[PDB]
Amino acid sequence: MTRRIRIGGAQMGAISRSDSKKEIVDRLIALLRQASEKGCELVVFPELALSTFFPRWYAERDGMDGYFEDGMPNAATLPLFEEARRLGIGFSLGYAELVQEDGRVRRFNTTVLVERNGEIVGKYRKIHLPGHAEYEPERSHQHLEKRYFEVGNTGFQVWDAFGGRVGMAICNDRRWVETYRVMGLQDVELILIGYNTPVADSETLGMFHNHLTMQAGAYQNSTWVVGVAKAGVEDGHRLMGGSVIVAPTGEIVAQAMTEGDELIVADCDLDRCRYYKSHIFNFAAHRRPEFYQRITSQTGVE
Amino acid sequence: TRRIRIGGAQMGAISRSDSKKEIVDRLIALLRQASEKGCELVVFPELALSTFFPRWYAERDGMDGYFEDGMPNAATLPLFEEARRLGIGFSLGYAELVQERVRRFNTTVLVERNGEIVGKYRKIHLPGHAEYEPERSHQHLEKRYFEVGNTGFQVWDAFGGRVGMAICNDRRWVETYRVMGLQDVELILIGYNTPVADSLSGESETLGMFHNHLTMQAGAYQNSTWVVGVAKAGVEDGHRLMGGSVIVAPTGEIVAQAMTEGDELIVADCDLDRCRYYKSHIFNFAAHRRPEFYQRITSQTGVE
Repeated sequence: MTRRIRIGGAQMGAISRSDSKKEIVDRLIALLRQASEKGCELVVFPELALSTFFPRWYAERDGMDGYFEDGMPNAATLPLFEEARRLGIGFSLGYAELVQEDGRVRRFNTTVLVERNGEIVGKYRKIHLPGHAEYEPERSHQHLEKRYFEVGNTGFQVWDAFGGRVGMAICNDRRWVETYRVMGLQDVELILIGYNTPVADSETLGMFHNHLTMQAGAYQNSTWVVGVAKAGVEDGHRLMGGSVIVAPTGEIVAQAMTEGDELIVADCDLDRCRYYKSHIFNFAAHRRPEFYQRITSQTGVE
Repeated sequence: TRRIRIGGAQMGAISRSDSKKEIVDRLIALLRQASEKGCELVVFPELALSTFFPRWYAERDGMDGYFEDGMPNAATLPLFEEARRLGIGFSLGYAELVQERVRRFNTTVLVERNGEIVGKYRKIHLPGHAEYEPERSHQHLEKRYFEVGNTGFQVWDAFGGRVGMAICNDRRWVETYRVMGLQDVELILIGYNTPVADSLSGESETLGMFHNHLTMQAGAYQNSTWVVGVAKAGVEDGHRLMGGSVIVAPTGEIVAQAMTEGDELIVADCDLDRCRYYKSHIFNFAAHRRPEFYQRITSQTGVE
């Protein structure tokens, strides 16, 4: 390996409504410390890793602000940032962002990327909000992400970090090909994706579709993909596991074995992204955007 | 209601010394196997009327002997007539020579069960290189003998549903499936010729079959469409072509797969209405897509 970075996928178990924030942060620090002991330079945390998956509960549009983060970091999450800064490990962390922008209060489903020196690299805000906005009793479970979050205003950004090109996406972003391709057009080499995927109380098909989208996005953009889950049963609601680290070949090189707090580790050579980028997936030599206009013109079918 | 029995007519190797009649006879034999199996649509490989000549270096017009002047012509008319007599439609890949000067395309034609042509697709993503490169174990000069197609990824009303076509290397690009998925495609027909050996090193690519199926299964699932991938396989004059022809359900599941590298027919009953189920439940384009963040896909060609 010529540009190797040891990545830890920090899958989390269930977070309940009755769990305090300190109990949640301590679980993150414990996963952070295990990655340190095994030599990881980057640990990937799930989507909304600082609270239970509250979009499953119905309340006022402002009634979930208790699960949001007033600042990043704040008094509750500072012990995680300082422990990571002491050990020299960067991390990506999903959380519910409460922010004051252009006059009003704004809410985003957000992931922050932090460098080994403790400096915040960048911030991705979720673009594809799934579920619904109003109460729908016809559903077996509510998924009210469109009620508590706004569409992010960052776009699929790619930063110079960890010696390469690092991008971020959140949850159901990973089943849209535009997610990987937009960052692939920014020469991305590592895509970090935390997720919370609800699952019925057979089940291989859901896991098959989960890995299929990430393995294809990795290969077809010749980039590493890290998908870190928040799994388990949260107050009767089951969340999908199967956290993986995917090579730019589409191969799974690390996979979670449990549905609780679990670290997966892989040595990831960023230079392995280079081969397909010069030949089979040489974008500048092969792509013909004059035939792709429907992708950026319309939303539905015609 | 909208069930269509599809036959995947994987072909064996075609040598430089094979005559066009011998090739047409093999296509007709596969066409008759599908008739006896009850197939209503048969998918043929890419460039199914000649050896895979992009591996050989000649002049830019030196491969015209492998091209088709008219579709059909005198040599290919027996295939169209047998298909029309059997009441079977088909998609056929060939090298197209057309006057507009002379233009050369990598093309697939779709023919309906009554023998009437519904449309043509011309290959958009041309792989390889345009000049001879001696450091390669084998050449792949598609950029030299073909120009970029001028049809786009069309989707037609045919065979009781929405049918689109792509060719070979197209199946590795997500834009191929998504452009047709945004046209409510339900069945994508893809013929391909994929060398087993890497062009630069000559070593066998161990993930070749994995990448072959991964891209088509992902395209099928992420666009809720059936995908049919049909290979020309075998050893063509010492050059091994990949097999693994497959019919894929809109779930991304493989429902039929070829087992050999020769002439082989795979058959599967494909209910196009399954696409409606997976388009309304999951993957609702009108409800989730945010094109204001996808502009790089059409605003630039390569990486920034």
